[PDB]
Amino acid sequence: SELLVNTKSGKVMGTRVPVLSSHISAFLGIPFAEPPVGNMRFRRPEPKKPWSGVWNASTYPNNCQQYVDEQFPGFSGSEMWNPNREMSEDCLYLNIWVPSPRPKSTTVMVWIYGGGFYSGSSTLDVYNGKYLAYTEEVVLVSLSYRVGAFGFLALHGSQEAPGNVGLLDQRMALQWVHDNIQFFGGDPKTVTIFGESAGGASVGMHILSPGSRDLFRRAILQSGSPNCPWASVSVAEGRRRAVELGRNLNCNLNSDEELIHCLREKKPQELIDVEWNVLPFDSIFRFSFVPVIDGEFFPTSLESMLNSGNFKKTQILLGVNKDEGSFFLLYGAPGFSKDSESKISREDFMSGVKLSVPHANDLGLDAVTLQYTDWMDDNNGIKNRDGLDDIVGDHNVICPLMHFVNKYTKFGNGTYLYFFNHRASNLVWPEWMGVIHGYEIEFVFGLPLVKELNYTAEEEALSRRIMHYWATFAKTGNPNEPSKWPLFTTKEQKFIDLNTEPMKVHQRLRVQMCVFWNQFLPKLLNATA
Amino acid sequence: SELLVNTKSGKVMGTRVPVLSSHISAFLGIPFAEPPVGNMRFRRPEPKKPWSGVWNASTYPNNCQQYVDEQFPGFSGSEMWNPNREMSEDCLYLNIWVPSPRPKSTTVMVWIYGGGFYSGSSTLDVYNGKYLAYTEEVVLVSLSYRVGAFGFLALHGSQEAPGNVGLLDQRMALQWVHDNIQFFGGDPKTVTIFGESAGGASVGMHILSPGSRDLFRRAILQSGSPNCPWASVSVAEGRRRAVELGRNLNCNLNSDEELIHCLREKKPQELIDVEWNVLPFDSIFRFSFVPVIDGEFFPTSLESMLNSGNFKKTQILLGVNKDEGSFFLLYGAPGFSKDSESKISREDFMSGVKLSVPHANDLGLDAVTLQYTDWMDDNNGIKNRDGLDDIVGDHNVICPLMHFVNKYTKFGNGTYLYFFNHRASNLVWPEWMGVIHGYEIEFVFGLPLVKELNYTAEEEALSRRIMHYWATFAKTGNPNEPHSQESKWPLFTTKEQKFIDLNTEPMKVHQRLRVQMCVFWNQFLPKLLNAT
Ligand SMILES: *[C@@H]1O[C@H](CO)[C@@H](O)[C@H](O)[C@H]1NC(C)=O
Ligand SMILES: *[C@@H]1O[C@H](CO)[C@@H](O)[C@H](O)[C@H]1NC(C)=O
Ligand SMILES: *[C@@H]1O[C@H](CO)[C@@H](O)[C@H](O)[C@H]1NC(C)=O
Ligand SMILES: *[C@@H]1O[C@H](CO)[C@@H](O)[C@H](O)[C@H]1NC(C)=O
Ligand SMILES: [Cl-]
Ligand SMILES: [Cl-]
Repeated sequence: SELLVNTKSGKVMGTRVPVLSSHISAFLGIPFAEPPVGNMRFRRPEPKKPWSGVWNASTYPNNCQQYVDEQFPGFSGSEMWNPNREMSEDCLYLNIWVPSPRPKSTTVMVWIYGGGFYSGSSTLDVYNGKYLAYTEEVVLVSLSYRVGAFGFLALHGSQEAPGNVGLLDQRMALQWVHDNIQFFGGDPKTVTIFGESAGGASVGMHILSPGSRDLFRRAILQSGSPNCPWASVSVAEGRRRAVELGRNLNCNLNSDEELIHCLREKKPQELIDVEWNVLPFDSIFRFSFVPVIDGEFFPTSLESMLNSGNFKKTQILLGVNKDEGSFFLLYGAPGFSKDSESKISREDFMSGVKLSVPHANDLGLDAVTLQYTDWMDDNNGIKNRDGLDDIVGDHNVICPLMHFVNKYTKFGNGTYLYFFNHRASNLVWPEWMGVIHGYEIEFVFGLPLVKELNYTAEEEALSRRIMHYWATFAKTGNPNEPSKWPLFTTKEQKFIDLNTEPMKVHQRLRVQMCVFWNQFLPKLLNATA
Repeated sequence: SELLVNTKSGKVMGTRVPVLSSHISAFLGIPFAEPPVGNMRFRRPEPKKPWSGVWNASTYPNNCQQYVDEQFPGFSGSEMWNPNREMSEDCLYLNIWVPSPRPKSTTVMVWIYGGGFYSGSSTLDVYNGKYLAYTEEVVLVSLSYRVGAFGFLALHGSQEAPGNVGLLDQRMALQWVHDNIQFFGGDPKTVTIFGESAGGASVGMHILSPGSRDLFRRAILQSGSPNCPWASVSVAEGRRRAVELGRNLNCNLNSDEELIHCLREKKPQELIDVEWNVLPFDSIFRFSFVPVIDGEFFPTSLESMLNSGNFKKTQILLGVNKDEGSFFLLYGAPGFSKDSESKISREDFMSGVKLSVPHANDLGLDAVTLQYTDWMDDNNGIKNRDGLDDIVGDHNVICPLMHFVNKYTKFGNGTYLYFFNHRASNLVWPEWMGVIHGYEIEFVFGLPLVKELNYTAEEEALSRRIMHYWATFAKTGNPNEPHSQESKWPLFTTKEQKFIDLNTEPMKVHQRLRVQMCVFWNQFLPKLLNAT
């Protein structure tokens, strides 16, 4: 049968599903690992033992145990990112959408959800892969991985909680694709991994890791890069946060073994309840348990790997959204609200930059402040608001990504950069938030093609060209089918705008601010902090 | 006789001179101190001992011994600033222009020339005071003071070379005015001191120094203020440069006494030929012998006095020119030429910032560079030229002055700020230089009123309103003539921070003169360099 597939670990039965007055095959909740429960908590994933009989793959799997956002109850803007299935530690599964009829060795795209490494689910409505797999004729896979302490508690030296297991979960799903995608009509040789934010940073990390390099052909990074300030920690910081987590739960701290044993006895929700208490500063856009630079998954520091060219050489397509920081200001900075224009006073501004650049000393805060304040109108609440918004986005997403793109292009085989700046006409968030972090996703997945979602015809057109750019790039390493999307080069540094208007080519995306964040501030902090 | 005046030191005989179809009385080269020669070189000035007979005051006196610029031989643009009279150490004289018929108790304005404290002369053509004295009916006085090592060699502790003697020369000229100006029809109670650049810094220093405060009513500072990075040095730096001077002349450096004695036996030109070698680093807009914070002429640090309000509280009128730094880039930075557009390559821009900010460490240099570079277009030679121009002007003149104006206004009794940005039609310098340092002076002195000079009619009008603002301010403490139809120059207040543009176009009021850059220069950079 078309829905009955035999994989190297057993048989699986999919389901024919509707998609734009038609149908395609979908295999939901396929296990690619053994359930990480009990003694398995905090440990590297183990290949899923082969089962007999037919695995029912007609419904979405559980979502991993995670912090759940309750800020705005009932609000669709925030609720659309929360788990839409039961949460469980038994969550390592993948989903696959296959064109119907089943293609012959077609391009494979593997989605990696974001969520700051503390959240995310593969089953969200916006991650439904039926529109993209169908419209672009590609086999679309969405994997999952452990988040929060469950996937990143790091006690370097130990083998019970080595850290980065969430990345290893991802790597194993990729290994599973490499080994089984051919039975679904996919070409294990032409696999493209792509993800947004933590997903984008994850993609970048696999590009840098020797152990992941041969598990994919090309990469797409959306609003995230491996070198982001919030994307990783040192082994030492990882350890203190782990110890602090144990302290918060009255754990025995005499040894890694005792701490770990103690933590394995706690119910998932107990860990999660205190997760945020281990952060070293009052801050925004900073998450507790993230990847650690251990010398194993990552040979050396991320920077040295970028400089020496020690990473996978291939084609990459990446970009950022216009207003990456608004979401985090709304949730953690004083003066911001979802129901007002959020004019920011001078005082709140100062509090805001402190929260945005937690690691900075006073001279560093003055530099940031000076770089983003218009002293001919320092009491303009709109400028103060937009100024803060730029600080968070530049420092956390845009500039770290530009640093990555420039380093990568020295050795890469092709870079395509984009700047997504279209504010969806049906957004439920306030205007001041602008082009929000993560909202380019619905366009990549083709949600504007379903009429009941009330998108405009130009938005549906944009989505189609984005999907086509993404899929064409995945198939050939070039988003253009022989308005050309310029190749980003060390010399020209061209990039395109991604919106409803005709394609425009620009150069040096926010170069002034990125010189500040990538070269000046770091130098100032190393010489005075 | 209108030309025969008897002063507290003896009789003086002036001369009648032509001025715009009329006539005015002038007393040139009136001595106000004893000749600072021989054993008196480096010493505080001493009152001119009384003379008998009539002192012929019909010609300009000698100019003090100073470095002479020979960069462009024959070029009027630079030569107009060089000594136009023989140089001598015997140079403490003043000049006076008195309206005819002689006023009864009229306003007095005392000019203090600039020249980085290493040059200047009260006898230049641009300082001819007959036009302003005649046009605004004021008694105009131009004084002089020792410059270079002669006026600022400083060996703290010593009484032979105390330092700041050039500032003391100025004070003595002021004391002379206070005691004798009434004999020329001037009011000792209503004297206004004004000077440009080093002269501007001097004016602000007399406002700061307790011993100078009672010698004048108010002040005008043009393109210069006391807190400028080049206007003063610490006792230590002063001593180091004095010793380094002797070293350059193979002097006995065992004691200030011998060092001084050695230096006193050298010919003037000998000291001048080595003057520049004592500077700490390669730089632009830095001069060897300038005032020193001695705890005497200046009770404490300039910054502390400004914060405490420890200074003369009165009315001040001050301002700057749009392109203060071009002159100095031309003379000492690579890539600049008076015969080309002077487009600067990124390489020379970098060299330029180091020269311009000599005391800054690498981190400081990077902050300056980032602050004045448009990274979307870093090879645009024009943007680099203008960026460097702005750096020099902002660091050395504009921002130090804004710092001063804001501090002073917290305690002052009225502040008026201007931004001079008119490029003279007959300027011999290249256009890239814009509104050059010191070229607002010719407007202040009414040169545009003399037709053979070929200024435009609009420039004559600008000069007349500038002279009127200046004189009306000196007379009343307000540049504006009460209830008049003409636009009004608003008071600069700590809150609104208003100022006006001074050019041939109708007045425009603005706020926060270059706040962005001055926040960087006055607050951020100092903290960055102080860090470590
Ligand atoms: C798979 O499980 C779902 C229940 O979640 C059920 O409705 C469906 O019939 C099952 N498929 C088969 C044939 O077992
Ligand atoms: C990619 O590699 C091929 C093969 O060496 C080379 O010819 C091509 O120029 C490269 N493309 C880029 C943009 O680096
Ligand atoms: C004063 O000096 C001038 C300049 O030489 C001369 O013309 C004039 O006759 C002199 N007056 C007397 C009384 O000597
Ligand atoms: C100057 O001082 C007088 C009284 O001494 C005061 O009335 C006046 O308001 C002051 N002027 C300004 C502008 O500060
Ligand atoms: Cl549908
Ligand atoms: Cl004349």
